Amino acid sequence: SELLVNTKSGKVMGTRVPVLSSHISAFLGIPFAEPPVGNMRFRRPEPKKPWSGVWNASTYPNNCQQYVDEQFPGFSGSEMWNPNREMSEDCLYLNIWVPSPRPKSTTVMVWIYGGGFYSGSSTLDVYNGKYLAYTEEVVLVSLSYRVGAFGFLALHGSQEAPGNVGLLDQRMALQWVHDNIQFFGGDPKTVTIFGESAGGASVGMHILSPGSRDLFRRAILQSGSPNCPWASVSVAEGRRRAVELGRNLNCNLNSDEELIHCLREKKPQELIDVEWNVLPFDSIFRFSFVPVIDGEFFPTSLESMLNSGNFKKTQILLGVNKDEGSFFLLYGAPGFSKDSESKISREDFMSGVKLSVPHANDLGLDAVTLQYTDWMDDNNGIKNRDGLDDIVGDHNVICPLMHFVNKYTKFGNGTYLYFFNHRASNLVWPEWMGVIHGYEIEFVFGLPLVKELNYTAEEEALSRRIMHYWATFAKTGNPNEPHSQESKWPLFTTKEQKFIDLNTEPMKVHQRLRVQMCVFWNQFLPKLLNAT
Amino acid sequence: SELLVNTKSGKVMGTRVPVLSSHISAFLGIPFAEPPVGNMRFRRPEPKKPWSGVWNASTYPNNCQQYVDEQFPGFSGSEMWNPNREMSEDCLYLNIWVPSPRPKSTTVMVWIYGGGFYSGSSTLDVYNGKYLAYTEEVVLVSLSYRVGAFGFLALHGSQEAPGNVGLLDQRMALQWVHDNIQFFGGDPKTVTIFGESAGGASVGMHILSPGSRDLFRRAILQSGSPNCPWASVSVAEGRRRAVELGRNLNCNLNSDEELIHCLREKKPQELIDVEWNVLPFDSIFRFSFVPVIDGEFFPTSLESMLNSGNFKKTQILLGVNKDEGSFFLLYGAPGFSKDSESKISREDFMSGVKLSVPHANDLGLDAVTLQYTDWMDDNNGIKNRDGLDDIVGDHNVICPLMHFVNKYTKFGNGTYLYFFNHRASNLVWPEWMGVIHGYEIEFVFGLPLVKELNYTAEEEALSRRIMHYWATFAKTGNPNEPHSQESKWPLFTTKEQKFIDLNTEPMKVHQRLRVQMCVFWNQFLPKLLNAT
Repeated sequence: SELLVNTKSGKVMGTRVPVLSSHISAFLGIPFAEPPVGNMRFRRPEPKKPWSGVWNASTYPNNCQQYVDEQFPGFSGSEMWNPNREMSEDCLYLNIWVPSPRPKSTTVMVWIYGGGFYSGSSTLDVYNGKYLAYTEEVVLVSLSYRVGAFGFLALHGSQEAPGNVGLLDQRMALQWVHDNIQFFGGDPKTVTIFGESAGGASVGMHILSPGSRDLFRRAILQSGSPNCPWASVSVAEGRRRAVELGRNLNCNLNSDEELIHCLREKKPQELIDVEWNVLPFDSIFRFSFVPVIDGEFFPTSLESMLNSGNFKKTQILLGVNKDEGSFFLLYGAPGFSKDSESKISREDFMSGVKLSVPHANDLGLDAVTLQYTDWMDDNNGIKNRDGLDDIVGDHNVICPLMHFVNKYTKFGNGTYLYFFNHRASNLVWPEWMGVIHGYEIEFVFGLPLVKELNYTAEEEALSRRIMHYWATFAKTGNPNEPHSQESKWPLFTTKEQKFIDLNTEPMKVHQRLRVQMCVFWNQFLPKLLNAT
Repeated sequence: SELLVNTKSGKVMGTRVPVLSSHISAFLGIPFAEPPVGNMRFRRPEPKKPWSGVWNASTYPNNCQQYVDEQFPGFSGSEMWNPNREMSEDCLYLNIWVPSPRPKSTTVMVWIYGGGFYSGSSTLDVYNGKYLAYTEEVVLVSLSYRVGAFGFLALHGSQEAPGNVGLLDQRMALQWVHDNIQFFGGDPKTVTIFGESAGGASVGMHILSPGSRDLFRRAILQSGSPNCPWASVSVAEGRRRAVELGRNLNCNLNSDEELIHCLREKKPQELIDVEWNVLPFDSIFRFSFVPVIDGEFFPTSLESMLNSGNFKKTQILLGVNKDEGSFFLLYGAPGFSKDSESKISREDFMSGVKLSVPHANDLGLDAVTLQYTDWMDDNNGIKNRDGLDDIVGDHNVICPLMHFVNKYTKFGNGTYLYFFNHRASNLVWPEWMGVIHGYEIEFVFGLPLVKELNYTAEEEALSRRIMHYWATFAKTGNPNEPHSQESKWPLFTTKEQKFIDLNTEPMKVHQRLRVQMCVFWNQFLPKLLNAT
């Protein structure tokens, strides 16, 4: 039977699903690691012991234990991201979408969801790989990993909570796709991993980490990269937050065993209730428990790794959204409202800069404000709002990614950069937000193709274009069709630095994506803060 | 006789001169102080003892002993500034241009020439007050003062070379215009002093100095102000350069008397031959001997004086030229040539920034370069040239003047700002220089009116407009005609900050003259250098 597959871990019974008035196979909820519950909390994942009989993989699995957003109850805008399944500490499962008929050895794509390393589920509606699998004819895999404290608590030096266990989770899933995707019709020697936000950062982290390099062929990073100021911390800070977390739940802090044991006896929702209290600064776009440069998963510092060419040299396709920042200002910077034009005053603009660059001294706060203020119109509410919006995006997503792409391209075998600047027609968020963080995803998974979702004809045209770029890239290492008559997406090169816009308009190539600011954030500000 | 005048210092015989096919009186070379020669060198000026008989004042006087430019022998472009008379240590004389018939009590205008405090003469062709005196019907006075070491050597604490004796010279001349201009038809209670470059800085200095305030009514400052980074030094630096100067001429440096005496025995051209060796840094737009904040001429620091409102509150009319910098890059920054488009490379651009901001550490040099580089076109020869050109002007003339005007206007009784952005049609310097430093002067003195000088009809129209603004301002404290139908030159106010362009086009009012950069140079860079 087409729905029965025999993996090295046991047999699995998938289910047939409808898509665009046709059908494909779907094996949902396949396990890849032993349940990380009980004494296994904070501990590295262990391979799932084989099983007898047929594993029923026809329904989604549970979602990892996480923080849930309730800033806008009912609002589909924010809930389409909350977990749609029962949260449980038993979350390590993966989902496979296979074409019909089953391929012999087709291309594989592994999606690592994002969420600031503190949330995220594979089961979300927006991450439904059937449209993509079907339209491009590729095996679509969707893995999950532990987030928040459960996956990133780090007491370096111990084996009870080494840290990065959440990244190991992802690696585990990739190991399984490597040892078994062949039985689903996929070619293990051609797996493309791709992610968004924290997922884009994770993808970049497997490219740097020696122990993950051999497990994939290409990569696609979206709106995120390993060297983002929010994507990692030092063992020292990781330790500081580990303790503080414990201090909030009143735990014995005499030794790590002392602490770790107390944390394992707590209910999942208790660590989550105090999780946000451990941040060092009043900030925006910063998360509690994240990956830590431990010396294991990451040999040395990330910067020196990028400078020494110590990383998987392959091809990569990456890009950013026009308005990455807006989403965080809404939730945290004073002055922004989901229901107003949110024009920001001088007072609020500056409180904004203080919240955005939390580690900068007073001299730096001035350097940032000077670089982002049109003194010929300093009290223009719309200008201060878009400027604040820009600071958040440039510092957190756009300028850190350009540093990566430029360092990478110097040792890589092909780079393709994009700039998604199209706001969907059916967005429910205000206009002042614009091309919001994460909304390029719906085009990658092709939700525009399903009529009932209400997308313009040109938008659906854009979705197919993008799916064909991603899919063609995953297969060939080049987003372009061999002998096509369509516009060629130029290659990014240290010299030229070309890139393209991605919207419903005639492809336009450009150069040096936001260099003016990328120099301020990657060269000057770092230097300024060091000398002062 | 109309040409014979009886001053309180003695009688003087002037001469009748032709102007625009008519005639006016001219009393050239009237003395106002005792010859500062011999043991009087470096010493404060002393009032000129009265004289019997008639002083012959029909020919120009001598020019102060100064450094002469020979970077372009023959070139009228640079020689129209060199001294046109016999240089002599006996230089303190003033020139008066009186209308005909002699007025009873008309308006007076005293011009203080510029020259970086190291050169300058009243006798230059460009400073011929007959055209102005005649066209506007005002008594035009032109004084002179000692420059270079001869007028600014400063060994604070001694009476042999207190410092600022050059500014005292100017004050002396103003005292004489105050005690005698009435006998030439001028009204002593309505004297406007106006200057250019170092003259604009001197004008501003009499506004701050308690001992000069009572000697004039209004002021006009052009392309220069008291708080310019080149217009003054501390007693400490003044002392350091005094000694070094002595060290270059091999003088006994055991005591001030030791030093001062050795310097008085040297020929004038010997101090001048080594004058430039005493600068602390390799620089551009910096001069050896200049005014020093001594605690006498200037009660306290200039910044605190401007902040406390400690200065003559009156009306002032000031402005800058579009391209103040170019003149100094030509002579000192590597890459510029009087005979080429002078496109500048990255290497030379940066050597440029190092020469322009001599006191900045490596962090500041980066801050300046980042603020002035279009990273989307960093190797554009014309862009780096105009950027370097801009840095020199903004830092030295334009941004320091805007700091003054903004601090002044807060306690003044009327401010009028202009922006001269018209390049004369008959200029002999290359185009890349543009609206060059000091060339707005020819319009103030009306050289466009004399046909044979080859100026366009519209240029002459501009000269008359400007002469009428300056003259009307000198008389009324407002550049505008009471009930005129012409375009009104708006008043500068802390709130609006309006200003006008001054060229052959329909008057256009603007706001916040170069605020983007004026904030970098007046607020951020100062602060940056302090913390680092």
